[PDB]
Amino acid sequence: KRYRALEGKVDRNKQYSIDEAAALVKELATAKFDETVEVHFRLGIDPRKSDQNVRGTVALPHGTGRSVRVAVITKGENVQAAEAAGADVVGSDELIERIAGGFMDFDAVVATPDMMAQIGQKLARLLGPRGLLPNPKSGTVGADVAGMVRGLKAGRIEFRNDKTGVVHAPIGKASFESGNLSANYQALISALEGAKPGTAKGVFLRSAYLTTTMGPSIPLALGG
RNA sequence: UCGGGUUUCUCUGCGUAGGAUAGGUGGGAGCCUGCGAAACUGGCCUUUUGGGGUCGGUGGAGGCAACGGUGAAAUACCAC
Repeated sequence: KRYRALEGKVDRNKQYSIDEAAALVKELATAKFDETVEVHFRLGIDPRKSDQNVRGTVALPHGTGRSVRVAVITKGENVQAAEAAGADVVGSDELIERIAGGFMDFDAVVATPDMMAQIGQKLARLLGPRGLLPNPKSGTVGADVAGMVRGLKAGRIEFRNDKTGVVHAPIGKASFESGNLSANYQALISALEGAKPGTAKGVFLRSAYLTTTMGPSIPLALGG
């Protein structure tokens, strides 16, 4: 079991907001190693339509407890600008062979301006149906693979949505403070309640709950 | 007896590849001795291709997820 001294401090009948929960959230965690805590939401608009699936990014403020993933595919004076910085598996068009021979655990498979045709003529029968490619309106097109890859650097990207009514983007790590468990939670209601395409319902924010490596749940209030 | 809601206790969920229904994000590798995992024979909830729970004879007690296998995402340990 080992449920006590962590569920006892918890009542699913009260509320712990933005400046009271983030200081009683690293608590609700006393398990083994490091212990991050989730932050739940509910896009329960009309979840069985293809015009209520969130297909947009999030950009965490500070630095998480990770690094950066951007599988660049460049050539020339674009090789010493993505290898001498902090990207991932950077080189030339050899990356086609590194993203077609069985290794697609990468993220933004970047490219060069004149060399989108390399990701478009060979890996359009492969990478085509991934939607993980550099578009001229998405995030990383042109010669902005240094400062808008700093949107894949200065922000753990990711983008997903489901079919029941549960949506919960995480904060990052509890390796911070209580003004940084709610300053990374100031990038969750600052990057997930911009999801109203064309049809909606009444009242989006219904409540809020929690999650760790041993729970439980003190309902996060919503307001000022 | 019919109406529905709430709340607790309970489970289905193979259009695709995956040995074997993966149901989601984080702590994604450890503790678990404090709340429904193997598949022989006249089974129901899913409907006589295989798959959790089986009434009874039959009676090796420690383990797995995984690297691999593999999809925009994987099959277990705590949970919304």
